[PDB]
Amino acid sequence: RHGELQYLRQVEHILRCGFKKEDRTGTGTLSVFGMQARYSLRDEFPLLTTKRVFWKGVLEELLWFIKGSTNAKELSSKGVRIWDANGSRDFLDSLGFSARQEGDLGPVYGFQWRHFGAEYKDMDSDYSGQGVDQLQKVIDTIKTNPDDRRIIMCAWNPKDLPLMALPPCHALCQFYVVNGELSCQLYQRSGDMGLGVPFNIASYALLTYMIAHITGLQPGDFVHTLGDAHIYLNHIEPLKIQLQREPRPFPKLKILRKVETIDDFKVEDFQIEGYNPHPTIKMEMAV
Amino acid sequence: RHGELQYLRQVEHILRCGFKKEDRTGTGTLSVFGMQARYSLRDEFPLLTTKRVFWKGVLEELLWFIKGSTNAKELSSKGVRIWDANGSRDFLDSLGFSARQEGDLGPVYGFQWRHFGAEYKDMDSDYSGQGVDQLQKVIDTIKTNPDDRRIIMCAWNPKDLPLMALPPCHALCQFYVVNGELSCQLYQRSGDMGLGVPFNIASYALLTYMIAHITGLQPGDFVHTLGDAHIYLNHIEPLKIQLQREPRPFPKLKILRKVETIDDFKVEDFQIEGYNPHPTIKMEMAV
Ligand SMILES: *C1=[C@](F)([C]N2[C]([C][N]C3=[C][C]=C(C(=O)[N][C]([C][C]C([O])=O)C([O])=O)[C]=[C]3)[C][N]C3=C2C(=O)[N]C([N])=N3)C(=O)[N]C(=O)N1[C]1[C][C]([O])[C]([C]OP([O])([O])=O)O1
Ligand SMILES: CN1c2c(nc(N)[nH]c2=O)NC[C@@H]1CNc1ccc(C(=O)N[C@@H](CCC(=O)O)C(=O)O)cc1
Ligand SMILES: *c1c(F)c(=O)[nH]c(=O)n1[C@H]1C[C@H](O)[C@@H](COP(=O)(O)O)O1
Repeated sequence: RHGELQYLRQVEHILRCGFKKEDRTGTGTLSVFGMQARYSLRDEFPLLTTKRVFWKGVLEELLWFIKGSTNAKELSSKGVRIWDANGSRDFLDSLGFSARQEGDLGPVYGFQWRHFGAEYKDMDSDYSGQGVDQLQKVIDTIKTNPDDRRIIMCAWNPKDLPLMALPPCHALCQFYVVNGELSCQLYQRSGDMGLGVPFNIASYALLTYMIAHITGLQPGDFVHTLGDAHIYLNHIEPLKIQLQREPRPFPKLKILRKVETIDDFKVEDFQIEGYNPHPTIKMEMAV
Repeated sequence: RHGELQYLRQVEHILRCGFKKEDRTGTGTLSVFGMQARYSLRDEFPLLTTKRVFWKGVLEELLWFIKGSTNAKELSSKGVRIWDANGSRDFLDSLGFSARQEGDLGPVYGFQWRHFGAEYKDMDSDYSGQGVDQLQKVIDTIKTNPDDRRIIMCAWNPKDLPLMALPPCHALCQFYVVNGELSCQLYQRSGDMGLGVPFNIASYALLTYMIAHITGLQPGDFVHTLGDAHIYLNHIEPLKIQLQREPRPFPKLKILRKVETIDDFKVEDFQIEGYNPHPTIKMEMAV
């Protein structure tokens, strides 16, 4: 059956069997703890079709992670504004970060992926050669010892949490190789089913395609594991509309040239083919 | 119906559909990537019944983690020898720890859980007040903000990996509160289905009982998530024997006095009630 049906069944399960659970943002949710889905990456790319997903946002956000950036405004220069609210003067002030520049998210994904364990200063600092380049380590291990059971990139850093504008929603991922295929599992501690989760699915599928490309492997599965999987109260009616829509076959992702290192990928290297979504569904972000 | 059927079905699935995957130990495995099970902790305790599980081992190992120990000899002194092989002279030497005293596992679970980010020296150093006490922070957060979606204890420490005799198998866990119940999800990167996994299920169920007790909550679910779930080749025959056995109702776990802090729990504080396992099944550990 269509892989998108897993996402839709998760949404329906939360609507039907989820518990009312208040949250940080003051919005309110319906919530379930503990879910898992498996999205095949084999000649298909799991960009949801039951609404038009902002693929440019997914793509730019991942390249921004990869380059090690923790500056929301670097992403905003690309017309991708998704991290502006959590980097705003008001939001940073609400957390007591009145001294740092607007857009400075702290030692979040980019910094942990490429410099885990280095001493964070600000978003502009030069961290070259400092900390653990987990992303490069993952790639190197896949190339040289693919049976390894420790192929992990972890953005969760207990020491640095107090400095983060938002601790990583996508906390840890693990890679796996068998039969010439590269799979990835994400541990996502917290999943906004309406906004974040469709992005997260596409983002880690894309990352897996990227790493598969540079390691000469074929993409296998993306296994999506959720902790607190929730529907914000103001997404209930939009999601009930979405749930009635028939998925279209997933698109394909093409990489348009041979790229040798993870740092060399550019937006122009990717083409989504055969993407036929239902119309955009508006959903407001909980700050 | 019976929660143990999930474990048995996972084992059966790996036997039937798992792929042959070579491994670090040289033993070989049948392997699947990405599994999830949910063990209820409500008025019962998921200590497997299709073989007799070494409960004293589970209990002493967890208390050893909680006290921050990284010395296998301190666990061995309790009659629990399960960590001895990975702290042995030959094993340490194989990894390059030629000057390290036998028993010194490096900065593994106990250290990461109570002192994340501290500078490891050796297993006999005093780390009091150094690093992040993740376990106490989990407890405090459950008490002060049970809705929090960041209640995580993570042993995975990229910076410390090179010093570890064995990187954490149980890599990260997350706690969750709803309906007066405390639930726990474990992200286990690597699961030895025959030996480790039955211990891991009981261990995290036990930790959840302990924290629920301290925080005035009822145990909810233990959600078990696996990365590389595998059966060692020399466990195939023993597990096939196990698969022929019908589970008995799970036992209960009783806590025998009011305990106020996680560090005050002692072996004598616990009673497994109504445990009726099938006979012990011997399985050899892959070093
Ligand atoms: C988290 C995370 F990180 C995410 N996120 C971020 C941001 N992002 C975003 C934003 C916005 C958006 C939008 O808007 N979008 C679009 C539509 C859709 C499509 O198409 O796709 C447009 O606009 O167009 C997007 C994205 C940060 N923050 C946040 C987020 C989300 O999602 N949500 C919110 N509310 N916020 C990830 O990654 N994921 C997820 O899921 N996340 C979440 C979870 C929760 O809810 C939150 C956090 O909180 P805590 O409390 O848990 O910490 O988030
Ligand atoms: C999770 N661990 C683990 C590992 N290595 C492997 N291959 N598998 C594992 O599960 N290294 C580190 C740690 C060691 N834990 C363990 C846990 C149990 C046993 C074991 O031998 N248990 C037997 C008998 C124990 C007894 O009764 O004395 C059992 O039947 O459970 C060994 C190592
Ligand atoms: C290790 C443990 F410590 C544990 O708690 N549970 C486990 O299941 N294991 C297993 C997993 C694997 O068989 C070995 C560790 O080997 P690597 O994955 O590090 O090669 O022990």
